[PDB]
Amino acid sequence: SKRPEDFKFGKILGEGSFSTVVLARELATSREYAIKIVEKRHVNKENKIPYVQREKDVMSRLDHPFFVKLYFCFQDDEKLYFGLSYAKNGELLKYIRKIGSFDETCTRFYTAEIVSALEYLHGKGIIHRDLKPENILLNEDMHIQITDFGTAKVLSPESKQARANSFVGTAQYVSPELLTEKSACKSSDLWALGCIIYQLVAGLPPFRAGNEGLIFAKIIKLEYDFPEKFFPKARDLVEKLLVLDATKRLGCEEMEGYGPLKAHPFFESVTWENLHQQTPPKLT
Ligand SMILES: Nc1ncnc2c1ncn2[C@@H]1O[C@H](COP(=O)(O)OP(=O)(O)OP(=O)(O)O)[C@@H](O)[C@H]1O
Repeated sequence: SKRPEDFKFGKILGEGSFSTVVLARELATSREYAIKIVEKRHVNKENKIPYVQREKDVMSRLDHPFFVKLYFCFQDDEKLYFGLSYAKNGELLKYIRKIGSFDETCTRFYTAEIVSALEYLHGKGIIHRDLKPENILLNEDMHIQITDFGTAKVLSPESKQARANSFVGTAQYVSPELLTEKSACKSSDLWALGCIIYQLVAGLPPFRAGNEGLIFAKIIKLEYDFPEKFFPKARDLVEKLLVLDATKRLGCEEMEGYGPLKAHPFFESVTWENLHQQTPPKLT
C-alpha cells in the first residue's frame, strides 16, 4: 500500500550482501523508519529468498518493546521494502568496545532486558539462533531492540517441535549442541546469553580465537576461564548458562523455565514488570 515515493530517504544505516537499510521519513506523517531494502535480483541470484521470507514471517509475529518492529512491507519491480523501527543508538557491541566493559548495574540492567526479551520470544516458540551484541540494538531511550530474524526459527506447535535443524549462527556464540548434535533448541539462545553476559563483564566473549574451528573445539570442551575480578553473582549465573547439556541451563524448559532464571541472585534487585519504562543506567 505504501510506495517508495511515499518516503524521503536519508543516510544509509547498514549494508548486507543483498540488503541496505536506509533512514527514511514518511511524507504523510513525518515519522522516521529504518527501511530495509532487498534487491530482488541478488536474492534470486543467490537463492536467499528463504532468508527474506523467514525474517518477514518471524518479525510479523513479534509485538514486544524489546524487539525491532515490522510496521509495513511493499515492493516494486526491483526491490522489497520492509519498514522497521529505527534504533538510533546502534549496536550494543559499539558500547562494549568503547567503554571496555559494563559495571555491575549496567550489566544487570541490560542482561535483564535480554532475559525479558528471550522469555517473550521463547514463549512464542521462536529460537533466535544468532543472539549476539551486534544484533542487540539500542533505541533513542537506550532500551534494547533485538534484530536479525532471518536465521530465527518458528518451532511448530502442532508437532511440539523442540529442535531446529538448520546450521546457522556465529562461531563465538554458537551452542555445543548445534556443533555436535546438528540441531539447536530454545536453550541454545541461553548459551548465547551466557556468552553475552561474560562479554559485558570481561570485555570479550569467553570462546575466542582467530579461526572458527579453534573456537568450536573450545566450545565443545567448555574450555574458558574467568578473569580474576568478575562480579561473583554474575559468574555464578554464567556458570549456570554455559552448561554443555542444553537441558541443564537455567531458564530452559527442562529446568522449569524463566521463573528460576529471573530468581537468580544476580537479579535480586530487578523489577521485571516494567523494565521497558525504567530509565536505563548511564553507560560509562
Ligand atoms: N532497525 C534498525 N535501526 C538502526 N539500524 C539498523 C536497523 N536494522 C539494521 N540496522 C543496521 O544495518 C546493518 C545491516 O543490517 P541488515 O539487517 O541489513 O543486514 P545484516 O543482517 O546485518 O547483514 P547479514 O545478513 O549479512 O548478516 C547493521 O549494521 C545494523 O546496525
